[PDB]
Amino acid sequence: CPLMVKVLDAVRGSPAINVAVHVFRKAADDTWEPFASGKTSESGELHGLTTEEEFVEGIYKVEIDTKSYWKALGISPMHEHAEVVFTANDSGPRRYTIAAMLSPYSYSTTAVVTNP
Amino acid sequence: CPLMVKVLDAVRGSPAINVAVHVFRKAADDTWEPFASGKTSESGELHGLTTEEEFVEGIYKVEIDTKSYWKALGISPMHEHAEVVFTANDSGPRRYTIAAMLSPYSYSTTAVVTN
Amino acid sequence: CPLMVKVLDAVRGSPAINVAVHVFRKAADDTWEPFASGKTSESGELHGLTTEEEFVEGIYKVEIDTKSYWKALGISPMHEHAEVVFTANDSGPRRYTIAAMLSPYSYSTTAVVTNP
Amino acid sequence: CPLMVKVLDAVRGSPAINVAVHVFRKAADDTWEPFASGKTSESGELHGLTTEEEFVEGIYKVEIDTKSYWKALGISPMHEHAEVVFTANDSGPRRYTIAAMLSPYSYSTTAVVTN
Ligand SMILES: [Zn+2]
Ligand SMILES: [Zn+2]
Ligand SMILES: [Zn+2]
Ligand SMILES: [Zn+2]
Ligand SMILES: [Zn+2]
Ligand SMILES: [Zn+2]
Ligand SMILES: [Zn+2]
Ligand SMILES: [Zn+2]
Ligand SMILES: [Zn+2]
Ligand SMILES: [Zn+2]
Ligand SMILES: [Zn+2]
Ligand SMILES: [Zn+2]
Ligand SMILES: [Zn+2]
Ligand SMILES: [Zn+2]
Ligand SMILES: [Zn+2]
Repeated sequence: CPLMVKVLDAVRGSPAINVAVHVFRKAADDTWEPFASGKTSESGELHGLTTEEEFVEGIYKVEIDTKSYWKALGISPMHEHAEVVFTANDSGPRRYTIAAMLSPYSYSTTAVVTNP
Repeated sequence: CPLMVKVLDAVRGSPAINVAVHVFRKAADDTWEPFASGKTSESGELHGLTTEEEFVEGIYKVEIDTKSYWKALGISPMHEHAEVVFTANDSGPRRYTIAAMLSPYSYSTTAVVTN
Repeated sequence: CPLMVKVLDAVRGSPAINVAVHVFRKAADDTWEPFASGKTSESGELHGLTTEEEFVEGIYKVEIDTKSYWKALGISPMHEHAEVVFTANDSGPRRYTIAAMLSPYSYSTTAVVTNP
Repeated sequence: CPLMVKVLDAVRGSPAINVAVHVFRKAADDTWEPFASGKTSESGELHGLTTEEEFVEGIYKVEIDTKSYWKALGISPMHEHAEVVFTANDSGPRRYTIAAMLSPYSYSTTAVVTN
């Protein structure tokens, strides 16, 4: 996959499963244009989002739905999404894994970028 | 402070000092409206961004400029900013510290919400 | 303080308050010698652990008690402590703030080292 | 694998490849007894460390060698190792992935426990 997203639940020590992910690309008018979406698998991963030929150099935003994810805990999170913005392919095509460790009021987002 | 931003440099083990921070609020048309701005202090902290008159419930973005912060390392980072979006005051007036521990290809963040 | 420890609760979005912290220094027999301890304040901070005189060059471990912190939560954490080992003052005195953002199955430990 | 270790480099945005990992288990006299070891693969993963016959409930330390890892950075890190301690299996036989996301003066780690 040129772009894969992987989500892990730091509170329970598990992959975050069946979580909705939206990816946007910044367009010329500076709006975020929908680019791809899906739900994470059993392993927390969302594969098959895009193709090389769609994944052009640009600025992309990944939004992971968190509003309801934390409900059985009893906690409403800092925001309805966990978000990270990254710049892609600005030095030639690369593959990206965006890995997110999530808690209600903290997370990390790491971009693992490899030369295909 | 209703909103304070603290930025640490995870590569060097130091506050991120004199880094430009921009705060925006999501507007009615779904664009980011400029809300506040400043540079971090010697301690990595940015105080005095807003007041309760102005900081109503809504969706805010903290954007920290990182494009050249890394330059001396020799690393171009994953993006020219580090961001965090949070929803405020969804249940009354609450002081927020947004803490960001930054590296070029990973960053953590915390929202600490009190009072 | 030459050494300060600050603990944030990533699940609730708060300082972690009244949490016990232990600090050890690695002795010559390669056991961990007790060095200082305390409980964090309302800001999640623990000040006054040591003095410059006592805080000699060495390898230190900070252990933050987590076992029951996460009980009201309904979660057993990955370990009874969150722990961070660091090497101190090996290029002259420095002051250290050890900052931990904690969730039951993830945490981040950052050493902020400043030279007076 | 009953236990897998994955190591990412947050400074460069890459798996941490060919890094040495030791795993210890706390012994009866409170010292760390060597338990397993290996080097991460090109994906930053270390498989095959143990089996259920050997991986009983207890306290384990995963130690990743970092002293010279960011020497090319020009950075001496916060300690020559990055270390995570976890209590294993404490409720029956689980599979554990220990994921470490490293910078010289910070890291983010995580135990993913599945059944
Ligand atoms: Zn894939
Ligand atoms: Zn959604
Ligand atoms: Zn959002
Ligand atoms: Zn303030
Ligand atoms: Zn700017
Ligand atoms: Zn007003
Ligand atoms: Zn940006
Ligand atoms: Zn102090
Ligand atoms: Zn002295
Ligand atoms: Zn204790
Ligand atoms: Zn322990
Ligand atoms: Zn395996
Ligand atoms: Zn070794
Ligand atoms: Zn056996
Ligand atoms: Zn060590």
